[PDB]
Amino acid sequence: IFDINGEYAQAFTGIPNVKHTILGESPNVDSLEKKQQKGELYSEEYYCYKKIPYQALGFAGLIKLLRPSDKTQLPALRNALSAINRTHFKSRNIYLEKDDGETFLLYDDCRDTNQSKLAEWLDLLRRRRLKRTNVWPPFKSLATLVAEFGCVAADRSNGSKRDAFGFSNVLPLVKIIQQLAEDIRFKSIVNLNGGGELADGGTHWDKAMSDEVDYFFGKEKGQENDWNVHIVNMKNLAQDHAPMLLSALLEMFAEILFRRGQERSYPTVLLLEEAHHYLRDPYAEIDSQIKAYERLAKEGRKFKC
Amino acid sequence: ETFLLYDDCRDTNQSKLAEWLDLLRRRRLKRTNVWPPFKSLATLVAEFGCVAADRSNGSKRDAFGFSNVLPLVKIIQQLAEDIRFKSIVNLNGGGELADGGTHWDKAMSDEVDYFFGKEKGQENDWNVHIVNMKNLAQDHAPMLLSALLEMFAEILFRRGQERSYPTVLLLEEAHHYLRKAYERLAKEGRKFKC
Amino acid sequence: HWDKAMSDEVDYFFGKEKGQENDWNVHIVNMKNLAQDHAPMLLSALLEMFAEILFRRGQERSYPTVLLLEEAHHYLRKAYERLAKEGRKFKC
Amino acid sequence: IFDINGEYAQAFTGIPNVKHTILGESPNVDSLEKKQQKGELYSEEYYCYKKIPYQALGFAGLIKLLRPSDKTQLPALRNALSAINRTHFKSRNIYLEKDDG
Repeated sequence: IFDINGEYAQAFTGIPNVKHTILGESPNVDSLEKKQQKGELYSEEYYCYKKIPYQALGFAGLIKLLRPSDKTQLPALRNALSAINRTHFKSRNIYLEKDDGETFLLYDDCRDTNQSKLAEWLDLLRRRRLKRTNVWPPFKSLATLVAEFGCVAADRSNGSKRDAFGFSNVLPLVKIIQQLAEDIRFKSIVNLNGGGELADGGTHWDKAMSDEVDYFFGKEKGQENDWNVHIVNMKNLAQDHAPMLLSALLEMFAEILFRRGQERSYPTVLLLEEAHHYLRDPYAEIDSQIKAYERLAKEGRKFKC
Repeated sequence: ETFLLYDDCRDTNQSKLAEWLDLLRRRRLKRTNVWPPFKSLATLVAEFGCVAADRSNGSKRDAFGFSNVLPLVKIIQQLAEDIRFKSIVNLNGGGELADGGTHWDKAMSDEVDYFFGKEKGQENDWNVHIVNMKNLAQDHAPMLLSALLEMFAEILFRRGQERSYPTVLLLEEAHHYLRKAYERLAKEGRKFKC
Repeated sequence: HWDKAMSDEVDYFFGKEKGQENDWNVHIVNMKNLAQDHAPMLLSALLEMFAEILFRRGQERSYPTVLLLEEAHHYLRKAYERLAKEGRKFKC
Repeated sequence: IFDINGEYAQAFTGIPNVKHTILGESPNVDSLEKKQQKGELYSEEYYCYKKIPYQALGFAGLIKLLRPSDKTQLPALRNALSAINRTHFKSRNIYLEKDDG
């Protein structure tokens, strides 16, 4: 249930194998959660707490959320995507690390340290020949990687430099991000902490949305499904920001449903109160911009959804 | 000598581009025998949109050229990181391609002849060929239908009036894709005995 | 000082906070001596300012507001979609 | 109520907590300011005064009053707004003071 008013807890009283997670403004933080075991009838106040990590949104979801629409932000975004998983951040700044141990420091106090080696630094960074990591960088990290990548140019003399005109041009993005940080909506819903494992194999991007979302729609046949209910409650929610979250959820659902398969499918219930508000984007009236809903419906018709 | 292309804003070897592009424009150089990747379409468009002589008597990859195609390359690169993206077609190429200039001629004629029956003298091992097209979403089927109709109409016109064998087409749900030059076969079915 | 300024300003316009008690119940505004091409913009600005102030009133401390503005079509040409589509949701 | 015509004052005859506000330049500055409470009868003798400071225009309403395109003109305005902590004006001049050097 994609609960919007917060009333379905009463309806399913006494049915075993249920769980309901409530999201919103807790009156008091200091609380302890109690869990329920097999066989017992499900009652209220028995659940497991789960927040919204910004990691579990999808890389394309974050890219669309940022909506890069400037002169030199998309190549910077590609450089970040090719190099954001090979960085180390400790509470003050993001710094690189090669396989040999060499590190590069990114500064925010307006110092031009090592402005001539940036050519080799970015060459090796794009070539992806550095040391890996096991921590997901925070959302604040991308605010500086794009800015630093987008102001690199070479004149007749070798090397690169950072001019003040580039800083002024990228100033709107950093300033608007800082202003949005001084608000009450983004941080109250999305948790921009940053952190997570980086299990190797070359399929991390796919596996992250493949196996982690099994918490939503179950695993392959042969397991033991103790839970059969998953509800996210947003009884207080802004109608302006709901379409973005729901579109991201649908985009995530589209790819997992394709990988769901035939023999590994279960009956599914989708609740969409006032779906007409967020089914279509305001500027997506052309039939070439709908690859989520129709594909989702086709996959569901094929494989029991 | 070679020449490297850069998808990002690398500053390495971005000075002597105008001379290379000017020499390339006269199409007097040598050809190749390798199929390029699918994603390489946008870089040539960006180069065409950015290459010029700088105002201060120079040359540089100005931001005015990359921003022209930036919205397009946004969805081009976003589509390249999709799970369903490689469930239909492989985008590597680099196979065997014998010389003769039939890159489009053979891959049109032979394939199109196979789709809609071979000519006289060739044994046909199948009569009712069923294709499980459930893997391709309805977001691109009209394009394929129109392209196939336009392709096979041209060969039918030049295949001769005597060689028009009995042919019937089965295309379910006409209401999704039936709304000139891209549906010549479907409209002029009787003209080509299809 | 922004909190101090907003606390000073929101008072006496549409009431006081939950803790305080409002003495007045009817608030008449007199704007007879002002041109018709300069007052509507200020009225719309005040409307938007009070709309954005309402956000931190939440639901526990937000007392539902009553609005009576005469001949609003001058400046009503987000501004009206949001305030009227989520108004019942946030006690408007 | 925001009475452009200021005519509802006659329509609130018999309400204990009716308060009147006047906007516009005061014809006589020497007039004092009155504070009220609950229970007092409303009449023309009693009135209250209030004005909005220029800083109360906000960050969104004022920029949307002229509602210009937010592509190239906004950065200058945001720089002017941000450069309010480094700004001085005494009679007609602009001078910048940071420290002794």
